[PDB]
Parts: sequence; C-alpha cells; structure tokens
Amino acid sequence: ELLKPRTLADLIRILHELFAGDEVNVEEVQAVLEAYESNPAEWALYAKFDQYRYTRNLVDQGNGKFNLMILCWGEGHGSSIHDHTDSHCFLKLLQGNLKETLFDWPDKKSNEMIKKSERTLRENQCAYINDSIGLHRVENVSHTEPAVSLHLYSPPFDTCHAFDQRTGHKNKVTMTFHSKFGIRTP
Ligand SMILES: [Fe+3]
Repeated sequence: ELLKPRTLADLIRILHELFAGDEVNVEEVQAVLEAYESNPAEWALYAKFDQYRYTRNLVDQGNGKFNLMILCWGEGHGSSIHDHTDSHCFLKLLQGNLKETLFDWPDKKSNEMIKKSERTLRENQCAYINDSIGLHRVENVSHTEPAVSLHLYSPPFDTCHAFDQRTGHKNKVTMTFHSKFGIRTP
C-alpha cells in the first residue's frame, strides 16, 4: 500500500519494499518518488558538487536490487547522450531544473542524431526512461542555479554507452561515484 514518504529515509524504506520482488511496478515507483517533497536538509550530505562536471553520489545500494544516487549539476553541466544498459531509470528533481532531450537509437549507418523531443523537468517532478523508450541527454542549462536530482536504477549498472551526436557511434563508459554514503571516494 503506497503511502506518502515523509522523509528521504522513509522513501528509501518504501523503495526497499517495492523492490523486494523480481519485477518492477514502474508506475508505482514513479508515483512514490514524485510524492516525496524535496527537503534539502535531508540530502545536503550527498550534494557534493564539482566545478567542472556533474557528480554522482551514492545514497543507497538497495539490498542489490537498485542503486539510489544523487547527481549534482553545476551551471551549464550536462551529460552525454546515453543509454541505460537494460535498466529502469527514474530521475526526480530535488533542486533546480534540467532539460531532457530524447533521441532515437541510431541506425547502423553513420548519421547525425536528431532529437525526437525535449522537455524541462522541474523541481519534484519524476521522469522515467529505459532503452525501449530511447536515449537521452540531461543538462542543467541554467547560468545561475545549480540542480540536484535523485536517480534510481534497477538493476544497478556501472557502465553505459555514450553516443556521438554527429555519427551515432557509441563508446562504452564506466561511471564512477564521487561519493558513497556521504563519504568522498576518489
Ligand atoms: Fe540517463
């Protein structure tokens, strides 16, 4: 029975119940993520920025079923065009705004990747993506406001592909955590 998360800690407890089985009810996970009202005091520990690019900060390992992490986006910071390695990916805004641009999977032929759509994700909104939906790029286009987002990936993954927008060619990238459980991990 899906109740409103009172705090980040309560949210994490609810997610462990939702991921207790072998499958994922996407709409229920999205609904509970959206229902958590961002409270900056609860996640300040994980919000560790870098001057030059966005940072990934591990919050919870989900008893092995999912990774929950906080991403911190300085002004102008963005991602590659990327896939999600056959995982579910949920993205909830905790602070600021992010622009999400969707792309189709490239064809074998080298060609410019054209965007299919774009939207602005605003505070407390939760977006969802998986490989069957397509690829995306996520960017903080603000010149004045850092953004902070809460990401849930199931199953967890530590590698994905980055796509060259000019050709559609991909390269495997291994992502690293900036911090884990509030502790910087160089
Ligand atoms: Fe993504």
